[PDB]
Amino acid sequence: GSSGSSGASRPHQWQTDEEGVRTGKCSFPVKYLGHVEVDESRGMHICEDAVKRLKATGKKAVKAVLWVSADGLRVVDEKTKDLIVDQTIEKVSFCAPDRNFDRAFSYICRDGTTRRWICHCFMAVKDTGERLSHAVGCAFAACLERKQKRSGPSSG
Repeated sequence: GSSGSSGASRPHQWQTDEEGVRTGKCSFPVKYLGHVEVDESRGMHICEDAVKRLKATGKKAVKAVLWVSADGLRVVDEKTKDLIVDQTIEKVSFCAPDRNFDRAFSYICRDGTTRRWICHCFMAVKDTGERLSHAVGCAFAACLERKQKRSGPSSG
């Protein structure tokens, strides 16, 4: 009894990510662009500026599954399902969608090596940043929830 995993089709599209974030199965096929530096650390236009950055950095993406959890995220390596990166919702300061590419999602977070702010980007595989913005925004709301307060019952 640890957590385990198991991917499979689902009815919902976004809501499904709202559960996998609480239950433990909110992962989808995406690509890892990388992490870029920021200045403001907050700006829906920033995230975008990030992608572009990596788009000008002349690099490549990695084929991995982006996991989303209240604890944050987890860039698993489809290779052996290993762990490529481990991001925590905490650090994640902001996360905004995109509106230029086909599926380019990014989010700001406080670096955990130096002493600055870093932004991450992920090129969805067969999805759109929006959805990714939901999952990321799902965990956040969840994590936040614990801190924040909830009005009226909302089980589902």
